[PDB]
Amino acid sequence: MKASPHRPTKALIHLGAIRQNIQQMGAHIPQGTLKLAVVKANAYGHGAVAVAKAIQDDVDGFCVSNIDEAIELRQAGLSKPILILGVSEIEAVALAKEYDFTLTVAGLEWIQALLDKEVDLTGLTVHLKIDSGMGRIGFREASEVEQAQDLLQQHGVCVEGIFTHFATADEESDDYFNAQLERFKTILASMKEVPELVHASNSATTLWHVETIFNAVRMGDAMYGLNPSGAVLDLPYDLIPALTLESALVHVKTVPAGACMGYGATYQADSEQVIATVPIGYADGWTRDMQNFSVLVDGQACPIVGRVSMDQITIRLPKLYPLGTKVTLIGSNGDKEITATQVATYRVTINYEVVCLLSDRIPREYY
Amino acid sequence: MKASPHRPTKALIHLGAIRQNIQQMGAHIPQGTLKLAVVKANAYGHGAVAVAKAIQDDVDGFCVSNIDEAIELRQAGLSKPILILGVSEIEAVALAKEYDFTLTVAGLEWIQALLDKEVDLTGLTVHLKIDSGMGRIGFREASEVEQAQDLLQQHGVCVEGIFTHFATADEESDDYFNAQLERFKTILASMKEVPELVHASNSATTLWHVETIFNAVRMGDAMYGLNPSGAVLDLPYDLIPALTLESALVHVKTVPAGACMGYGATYQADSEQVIATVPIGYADGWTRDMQNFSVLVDGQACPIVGRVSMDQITIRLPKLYPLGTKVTLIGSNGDKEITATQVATYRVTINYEVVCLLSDRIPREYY
Repeated sequence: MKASPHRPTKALIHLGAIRQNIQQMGAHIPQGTLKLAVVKANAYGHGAVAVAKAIQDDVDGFCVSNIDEAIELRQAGLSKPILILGVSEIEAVALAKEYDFTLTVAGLEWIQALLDKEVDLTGLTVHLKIDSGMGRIGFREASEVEQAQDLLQQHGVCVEGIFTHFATADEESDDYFNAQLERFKTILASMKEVPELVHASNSATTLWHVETIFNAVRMGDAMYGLNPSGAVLDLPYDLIPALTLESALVHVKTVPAGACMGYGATYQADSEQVIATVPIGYADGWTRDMQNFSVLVDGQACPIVGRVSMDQITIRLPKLYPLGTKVTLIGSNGDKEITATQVATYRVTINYEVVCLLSDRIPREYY
Repeated sequence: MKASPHRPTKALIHLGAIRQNIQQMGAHIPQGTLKLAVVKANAYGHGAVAVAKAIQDDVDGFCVSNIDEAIELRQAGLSKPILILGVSEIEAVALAKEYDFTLTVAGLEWIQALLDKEVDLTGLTVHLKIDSGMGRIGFREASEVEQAQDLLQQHGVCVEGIFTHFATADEESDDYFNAQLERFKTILASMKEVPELVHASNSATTLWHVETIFNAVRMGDAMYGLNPSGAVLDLPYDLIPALTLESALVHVKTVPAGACMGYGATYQADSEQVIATVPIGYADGWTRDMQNFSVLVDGQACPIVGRVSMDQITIRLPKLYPLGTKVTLIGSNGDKEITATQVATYRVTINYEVVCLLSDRIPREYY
């Protein structure tokens, strides 16, 4: 989808909030700890380039999900280290050396495919991924790690770091987290040589298991001011939500009792009422399950009535308003606020998904 | 999100399927009927520019949701008429006039605001929207419409068309559909001068209510080979889905009973089994509610086990397969097929939203 600047629907991104969030996390981790800003998925829908430029001088490096996301940052002028967190294609070892990226290595088969293809590996920097119980990617046994470490170093790869990832750091129970931490430590303890940069901590590990931090933290959701646990756990200190989502009224009508709104005619006015149309819909990532959720107009909750269309929603207003009146979908308006977490809860999902699905059709504006 | 060509996740768009679907619709409507290709929301996530260029010679116009989508078509050299379906901003009308876009006009308040800005509207082409029971945008009263048509003509605006839209053309029951149709016809009958180009028919109306077609059809879902009713109604003739979604294995392991996958550790292997990782996740629009749905690998259904991550899913394979083995998420694979309708039903949504949410991180390739 192409950014639509001539439509009044927009996402506002408070870059200072992101900076402040990084500061508050910094104030609460040990002194030498490296801060890696996770800006995968276009900085969780906030804008990877604009966010990276705003905060570069405050972090030690970036993390992205794939090499194309890293390339995007390099082309824009970002100069700090970038770690690609997932598996890369064989056809991208050469690029890492040319753009100066660090790659994650997670399995023997992958290394053996790279060796078979006979690519030169000499300049390459990598981190080894350990699967300590997330079951997603990484070496699962100590012997596998060392065999991989031996084989990489001998083809001249620099094995710089080693990391794992936690599945349950954002839950009340700490049993699964503890089991993973111990697995990871035992695997590190059995290596004859441990890579110099060891890291395991996502946002939730940083916020609730601060005493378990290794040499770096990978800051995601918290950087954007989002509670990684959603509504489950209280933050140990305040985070400011970076992203706000707004639009305006483009049609306002009074309808008599009996009038139906939307596909399926699933909503029927029981009395005379004011119905307004707002130019956002599911192609913008305001999904169909937002029906009956409220937006804010002039400090008041207005329900989305009838089905969400591809490009438009109809809402019920408490009275007549002019064309162009501001609609707040995420953010504050009057004395009321809607958070991305509140949106995720309504949809039965997590705030990560809400912000990522905000489509590129909505322009991002920065302040 | 930026297209990631160095990752093996891609959407294949068969332009020949789209061509055949338009031809198929043409064969089942009167020979004189104009066909307008609806390519809002980046052609429902299929690629508005590439789809528009592929089919331009076979259609009489394009429909988009806003001026910026219209500009994107023009800047790529499309020359056919472009109708903007939703309300346009007042500040954007001068730009629209320079590009010869056809704008939708839906309310008197809007027209008044436009005239208050003293911008020259001479030669602007518009269509009037009639709300006949969609309750979204458009004139609801016969006299509202003629006041509008009069005000516009007095300022040199050319009123070329008039349209309405149906809320329930894709349902078994025809009651609401018929009331809308009669309301529309009653409106048109009450005007002293009906604009030349009358249209009302979306995909569902075109498919299931052929006898109701006016001068033109607006082809949406059916053009992409998608059943507008999902699984509710049988198609009157064959449609070929245009979009296939595929990826590849990037990690493969065998885990014993007891091993857990994904965030929250919500899936625990109850037997030794093969688990592979595929680089697609909810930031690509493969949403978290896809957990426990299956993808296809080597003609076999393989469930998504554990939570969907932002960039990755883990699936259970029936035996070992090498890295790079193709995964089909939407499309055919061996003797099996997964449709966007099946995906939609699983999520409790409609196929429109499935394809619209496939983010731009997925490159489109055109066949």
